[PDB]
Amino acid sequence: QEPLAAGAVILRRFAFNAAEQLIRDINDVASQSPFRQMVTPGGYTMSVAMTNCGHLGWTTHRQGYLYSPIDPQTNKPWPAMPQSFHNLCQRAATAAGYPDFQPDACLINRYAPGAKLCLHQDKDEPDLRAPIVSVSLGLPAIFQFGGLKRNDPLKRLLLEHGDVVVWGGESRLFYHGIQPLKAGFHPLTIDCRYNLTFRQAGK
DNA sequence: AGGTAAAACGT
DNA sequence: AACGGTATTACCT
Ligand SMILES: O=C(O)CCC(=O)C(=O)O
Ligand SMILES: [Mn+2]
Repeated sequence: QEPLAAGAVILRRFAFNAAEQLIRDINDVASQSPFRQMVTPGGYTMSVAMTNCGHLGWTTHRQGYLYSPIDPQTNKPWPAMPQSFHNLCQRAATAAGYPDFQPDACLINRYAPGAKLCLHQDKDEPDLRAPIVSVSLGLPAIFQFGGLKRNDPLKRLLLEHGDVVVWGGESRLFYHGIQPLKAGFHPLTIDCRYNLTFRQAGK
């Protein structure tokens, strides 16, 4: 438990032991709602490929960003959140000082070499102020963690296989991002990084 | 009036 | 290549 910011911590290798089962369950989720690179409202295709599980999934569409109970590609609900995901999230949130966290949304991110996620905020969903639990699997990536304003100084932190990052409270709306993924090998993911992002998006 | 796109090129 | 412009507007509700 290292102190990243007010209300924020990195739990290094927290999910290392859980990783093989997490990846099996990523493959199961994606067999039903495949990874897809989403198109921004402005018309650009994201380099990260995404899917979701749980009741609500993050998605783009023409009018903005949305949490949706239906996968717009399959027109079916997102797959149920795997118990391995829910258990890991709960254990990490508790260790980070958020024992009451009840996620209903898990965004699954797949990074090929070169893929990035530019600095952004996970904005508040209506009447909600729950933390974010973020699990890294596979190849290492440089995570940017800033402040409430885009130009606030960035911390740059390598996130390796099994690292969990949790933010909330005062740091809930902090800008953050992932720098372009370096090519490499990992025994469990082969050639990519995955990330699991747990949120409470629904009342 | 308040929130949201940019979770996306130039120096 | 780290930093910051752009949304300094145009829409929605
Ligand atoms: O891949 C990561 O570590 C961060 C992902 C993220 O910020 C997101 O999906 O909102
Ligand atoms: Mn995010």
